[PDB]
Amino acid sequence: ILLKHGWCEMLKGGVIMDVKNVEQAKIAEKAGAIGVMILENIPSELRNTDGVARSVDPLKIEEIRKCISINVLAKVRIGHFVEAQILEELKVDMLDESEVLTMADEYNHINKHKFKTPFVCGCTNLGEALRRISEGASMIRTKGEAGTGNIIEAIKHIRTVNNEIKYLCSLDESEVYNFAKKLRAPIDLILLTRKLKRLPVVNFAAGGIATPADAAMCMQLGMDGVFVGSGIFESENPQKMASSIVMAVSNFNNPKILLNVSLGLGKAMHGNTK
Amino acid sequence: ILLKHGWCEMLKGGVIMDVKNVEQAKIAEKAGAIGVMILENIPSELRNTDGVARSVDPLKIEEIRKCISINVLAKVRIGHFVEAQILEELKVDMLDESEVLTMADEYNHINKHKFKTPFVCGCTNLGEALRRISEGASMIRTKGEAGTGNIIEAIKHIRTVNNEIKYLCSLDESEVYNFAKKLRAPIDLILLTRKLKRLPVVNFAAGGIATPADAAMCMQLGMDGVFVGSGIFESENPQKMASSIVMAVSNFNNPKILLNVSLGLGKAMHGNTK
Amino acid sequence: NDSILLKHGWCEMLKGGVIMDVKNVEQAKIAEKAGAIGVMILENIPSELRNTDGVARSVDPLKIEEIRKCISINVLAKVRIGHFVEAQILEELKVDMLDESEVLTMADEYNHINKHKFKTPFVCGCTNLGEALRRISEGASMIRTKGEAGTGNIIEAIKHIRTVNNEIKYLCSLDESEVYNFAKKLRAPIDLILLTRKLKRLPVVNFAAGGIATPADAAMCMQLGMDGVFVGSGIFESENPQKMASSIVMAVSNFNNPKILLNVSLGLGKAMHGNTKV
Amino acid sequence: NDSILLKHGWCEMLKGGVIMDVKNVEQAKIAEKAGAIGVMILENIPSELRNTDGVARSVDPLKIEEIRKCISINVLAKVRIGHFVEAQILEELKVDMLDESEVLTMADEYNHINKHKFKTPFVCGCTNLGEALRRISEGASMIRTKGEAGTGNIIEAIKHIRTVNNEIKYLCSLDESEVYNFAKKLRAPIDLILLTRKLKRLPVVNFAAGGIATPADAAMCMQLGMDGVFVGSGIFESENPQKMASSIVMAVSNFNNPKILLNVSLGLGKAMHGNTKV
Amino acid sequence: NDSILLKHGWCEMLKGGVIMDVKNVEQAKIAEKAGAIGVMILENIPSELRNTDGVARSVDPLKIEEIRKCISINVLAKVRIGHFVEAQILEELKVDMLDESEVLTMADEYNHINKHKFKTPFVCGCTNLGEALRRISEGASMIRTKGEAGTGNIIEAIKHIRTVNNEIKYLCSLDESEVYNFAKKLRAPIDLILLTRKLKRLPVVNFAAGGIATPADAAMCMQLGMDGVFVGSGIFESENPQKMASSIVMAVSNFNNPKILLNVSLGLGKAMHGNTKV
Ligand SMILES: *C[C@@H](O)[C@@H](O)[C@@H](O)COP(=O)(O)O
Ligand SMILES: *C[C@@H](O)[C@@H](O)[C@@H](O)COP(=O)(O)O
Ligand SMILES: *C[C@@H](O)[C@@H](O)[C@@H](O)COP(=O)(O)O
Ligand SMILES: *C[C@H](O)[C@@H](O)[C@@H](O)COP(=O)(O)O
Ligand SMILES: *C[C@H](O)[C@@H](O)[C@@H](O)COP(=O)(O)O
Repeated sequence: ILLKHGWCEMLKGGVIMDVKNVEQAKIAEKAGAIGVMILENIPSELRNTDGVARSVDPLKIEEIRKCISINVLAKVRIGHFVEAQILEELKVDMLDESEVLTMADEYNHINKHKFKTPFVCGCTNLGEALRRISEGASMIRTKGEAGTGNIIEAIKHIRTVNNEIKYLCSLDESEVYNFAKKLRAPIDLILLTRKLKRLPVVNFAAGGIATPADAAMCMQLGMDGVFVGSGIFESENPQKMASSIVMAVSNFNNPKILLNVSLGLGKAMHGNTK
Repeated sequence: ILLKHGWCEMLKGGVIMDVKNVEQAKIAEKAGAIGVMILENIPSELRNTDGVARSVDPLKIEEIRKCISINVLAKVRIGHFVEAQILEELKVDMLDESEVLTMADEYNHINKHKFKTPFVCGCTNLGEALRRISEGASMIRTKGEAGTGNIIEAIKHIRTVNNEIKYLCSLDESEVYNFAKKLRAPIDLILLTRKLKRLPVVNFAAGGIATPADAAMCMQLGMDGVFVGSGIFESENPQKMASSIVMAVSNFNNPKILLNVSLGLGKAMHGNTK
Repeated sequence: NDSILLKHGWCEMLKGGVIMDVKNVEQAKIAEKAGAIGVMILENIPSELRNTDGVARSVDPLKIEEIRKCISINVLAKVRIGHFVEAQILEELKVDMLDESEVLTMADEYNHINKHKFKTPFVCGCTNLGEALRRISEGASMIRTKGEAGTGNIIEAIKHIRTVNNEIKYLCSLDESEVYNFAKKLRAPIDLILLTRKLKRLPVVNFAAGGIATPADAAMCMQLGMDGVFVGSGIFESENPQKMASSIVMAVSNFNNPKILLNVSLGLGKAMHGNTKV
Repeated sequence: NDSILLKHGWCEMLKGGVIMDVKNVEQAKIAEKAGAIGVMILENIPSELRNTDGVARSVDPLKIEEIRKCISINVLAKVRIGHFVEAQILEELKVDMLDESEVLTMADEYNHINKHKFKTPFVCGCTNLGEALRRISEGASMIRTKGEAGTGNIIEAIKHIRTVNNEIKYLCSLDESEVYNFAKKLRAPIDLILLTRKLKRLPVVNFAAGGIATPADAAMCMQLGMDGVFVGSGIFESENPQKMASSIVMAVSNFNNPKILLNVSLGLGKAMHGNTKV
Repeated sequence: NDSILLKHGWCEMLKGGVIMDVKNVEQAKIAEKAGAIGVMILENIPSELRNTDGVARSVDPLKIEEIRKCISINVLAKVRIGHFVEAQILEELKVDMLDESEVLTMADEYNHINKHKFKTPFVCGCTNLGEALRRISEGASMIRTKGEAGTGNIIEAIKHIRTVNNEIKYLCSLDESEVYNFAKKLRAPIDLILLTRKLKRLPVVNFAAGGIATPADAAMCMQLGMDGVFVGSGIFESENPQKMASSIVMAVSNFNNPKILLNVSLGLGKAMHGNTKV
């Protein structure tokens, strides 16, 4: 039912961070992250490599879980219901069926209704978000452009979803059906979304967040929170970058604080344009 | 709710006939039609004309209704909710939001949930049928190729819907979501359709039915009934054509009867290939 | 500003009304007898102008003289797009309103009339919000849809109604920072975009126009939130012009009443045949 | 198997024969008087169906009744491709054979009739070996060429004859391992391909059909190894139908005899004008 | 028929099993120690063959001799597509099964091996139902998916599994009359299509093959209804081949048990890096 949602609700105002190990995960707990996202590799280092990126060894997760007390999350390949089965069995707080890993099924996503473990999925537009939720995702995030340290695609996606909801809310009761068709989304979720003027699940920004300014910007555009990986551990000073981002996120409307935690941060991740 | 469906159920095994007047409508009652479909013009005569085809003068309907006792049905232009409002007010047994009339709205169909009067809509494939029902249609029909007297498009549509339901029923629980997207149909009706191995409403053949053999063929392919217009009143002998088609439809698996009522029928409508 | 407010004051009184195209006195009295709030005087009705390749210009002023003294409702006329001199003449003839219309043959392909230089209010057509706002920016006091004039087919008018109406609602939802690129996209003047946003509607009276053949068509345009209707071809190319005219007016006045709408469609006669082009 | 063998037994008796299209009793007796082994009953002959855009369906059964009691030779009829119900009716009327024909307007664009569900034997058309074998796979008991029906032009029938006949000889030459990819290429059922290979011919009677206008045309089809001929338009649109009909039959019976072939072409009259399309 | 039934009897015993590619004795014992039901003997594993432009042929028979006397499980080998002579040699060497494989360099681009001429059973690859049925029609006793061999990426195998599995279910739903055009569309032999339809599955054992890098991948293929798995590159290019091999087998034997599946993935080591091509 919706204890899944209930669980996700506690994430509002939070930062989840990608970690490949214990020190990284400890740094994250010390920063005030509400959760870590455990990966073999963090997206920036997965970008010049043509290997098959799979969900992480479950031993790696246990090692890390016992050394921190915040929520523990992991990635699964799109469509790989067995990697999910294994991790659900292991008990994780949340699964991210993620495009950063190598797709396991080119046409079907995981039937997320078959799990007690809640799922987060990626999205770049309203129809896609609503399709992920129809399959049972409990939470959404933008895809951005993982590991590039460039906020632009994240911003595009945040606004695309927002503007489509606005167009949706501008439509009269009869116009919503043809819209549903165009979006290729289920009418029932389209109508609920219209009812709320937002997505019916929690909705985080993700991909390319490199500075506290980026994190706060996503928040000011109405996101419920943020995922950050590359931006922390590719930066000059990861603990301090991690800490500032969480502060930015907790105080996104406070320029005094945004200034303060932005001072003296060191070099952000170089990132990659193109 | 579903007294709408309930009403439609009584149509199973029936023939509805297009009439532009009283004699034609009387001929239809005498043939054993369960209903007439009242039009300014019948589709064959609407095909070499470039006029705007609208729903019929409501006086014409009253004139005809009082002179017969079978069900009375009329056409409305696609998207013309006011022509519907007027006819719902007049009390008709059923509305056909029909492609044979001149579309009034190029993007939106009538919000059929706003009416007590039940609606029939056209279709050529499963997704389209399910979109019409999502908008509140209580009954579906194929579009065929109205007024051409050629059964081929009707047959295509009957089988397209059937084969898509079969593909739908061949899919596992996770595969149904991507299918829904491809069909651009609402998941909830897709799942109900899958649950039944047929459309969730009554489903008639329509367009191009010219002989008892055609009518029975549609029936043998699993339709619940038939609409015929041009095939009757463009034929050499309309009363006898009307009578035979109803017999064919009531006895579609009976070759002895199909033969009998096909004998001596006169020339069917010339029709139009191309 | 005061001349703009003055013209807007005037146009408000058209709200809820029907304006009928006419060629002659005979037709204008049919219109007044029907309850039209005004007539729009034409050399030819749009259904006739589709059937010729002639140049279509504003009416001889004599015909506005002749008609106007036989009726007491508002008198309007069409001028060709960009033809500021045709307007100067009718401004001098004193007429209640001008329609710079795409139904006549354009006179200037790049410039509409600078409508600010006239005390007579203008109505212009639009198919979307930016176009409307551009027309209003040039001084139009009123807007109508274009639809497909003279075809008796409602489909384009309905598209145009919905497009503007959705664009207006969407614009109102945008954050104030997003309104600049949207203005660019619509190629509309920001300040008229900010005004629509503050009003939550078009800043002028806005009528449905094009292809209205029945009371159902008129009432539909009203149910989609229009303030009124223009009807040309659908009256005088129908079987019974008088009764078609009167029932359109009742439909516009009573657009949310099925009973009346039914009542006035009964035995109405054959509507304009129309043209659903080949 | 036994029903298949039973139908094949029946079709053999057509070998060496001519089957003539007819519309009426008058024509059917001309056919019987000519020595045709059967008539094929039609609402319209193919030359007439090229000159209309009408939907072309199987004949009223009454007309099969009327004709059949005036003649003693075989009675056949056409059903539309995929129209299994038209077939059910004629199966019930009892007729000697059905032709699921491309000359009538297709009823189903993806599926032919499941011919196995009928005791009446079917003939179908083909333009190549795979098509034939597919038709036989669906239960056809007999095959004919399509040619160009009703044009009076022999050129397509000859292509179709040669294509199948060469494909059959080539198939027989292939090594057994090569027969699988060839089956794929022809999109034919392997087992009917292995059967043709073991028989060194089509597994069914195979007639020439389409555009046969003279005894020379019929005899040519026979010299290319066909078992028989269908002729529609070439008889009753010729100058002297009776004499054209009788001389075709003699030509088919005597297809390797120049003297007779000469003899029956003499003073035959003007053959169908035909249509060598623009 | 009896030789076919005899071969099918044999292939059944592979059900539930894992077959592992090997190059040498050392690897084959790792496979036997892991519980593989057989090894597939190769000059090079597929991950190595992607990294060269060499011609890839069946293994030197000496290497089948050497390996076979050091293990007691089934011994299989690859022959090049269409290379019936390579098969004749291995048939003469007596090996438990042959794989006519697309991983080796094709020997004939138009013809696969006529597998009926061998007592040794063959396995072939497929990416859809028609292909499978064609392979079985040529005498394959067993089928596997192709997937993307040597890439360690499961995505193509999963597509291939689903396609065949859906096509099989759909075929079973079709009415008997629709089965002919579907056979044409798949370019498959009708009689093997009718057989799949009567069995409601492929008429042969059917394994998953290509890109299986983890126990999760193997178990997924089994949950999608496959009867078994082949694994090449994913074992011996992983960190700990022995433990990866044993845990794959347990996953295949216990594919519906999360607890075990978890248990055998724990601390497994780094799986083959793989290649998600540029
Ligand atoms: C300008 C005026 O004639 C409008 O009515 C025009 O756009 C549509 O008129 P009609 O009713 O003749 O289509
Ligand atoms: C079906 C039958 O009419 C055949 O003869 C046809 O394919 C050719 O007939 P025609 O001799 O009229 O060309
Ligand atoms: C032929 C055999 O090597 C199959 O495994 C091949 O198609 C896939 O192997 P891999 O596991 O190396 O991808
Ligand atoms: C998938 C992961 O949770 C998410 O962080 C990525 O999409 C973006 O991470 P960055 O490395 O871009 O911060
Ligand atoms: C719309 C109407 O109900 C339906 O009859 C048409 O689509 C087909 O009628 P025919 O004239 O083809 O019989």
